[PDB]
Amino acid sequence: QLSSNLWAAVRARGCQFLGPAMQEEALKLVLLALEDGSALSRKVLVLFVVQRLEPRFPQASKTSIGHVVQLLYRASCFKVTKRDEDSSLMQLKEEFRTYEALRREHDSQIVQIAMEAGLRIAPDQWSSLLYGDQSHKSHMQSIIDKLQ
RNA sequence: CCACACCGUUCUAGGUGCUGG
Repeated sequence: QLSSNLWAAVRARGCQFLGPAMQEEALKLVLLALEDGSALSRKVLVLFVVQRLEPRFPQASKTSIGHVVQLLYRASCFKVTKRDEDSSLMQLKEEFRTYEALRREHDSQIVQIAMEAGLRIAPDQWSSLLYGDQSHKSHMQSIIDKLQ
């Protein structure tokens, strides 16, 4: 029940959480594409991630991965180079080119959406929802403290 | 509402499907 309201608010903003293991791998594949400073269109980044993710996770799609990318878009993780007529190119901002930096920004964004939706979720519940364990308790509390 | 897909959102944001369930 505590999942349902959170994931509905996440999806209402064009975002998605695919699950602890799947979201982690998805974000690490974004790093594989963008850690070296490559400027990829949204289409190409999504095509890059989906290909590498669907062997481990068959349900991965252009649509569901696009929703993960949007979460990082909303969290301001990209340098966006707009172009006339054509589609924009996206690079990872230099400060989010490691997993823990990107993941902090990603997690913070989900917590912001939860706060904007009027939901109250404790750090232990957050650790379960985002990591499938209770070993990220202080990590989530730290994120909540900075948002408040 | 869900899925799929397209266009847009870094001036921050969602839209469109005369796609499917």
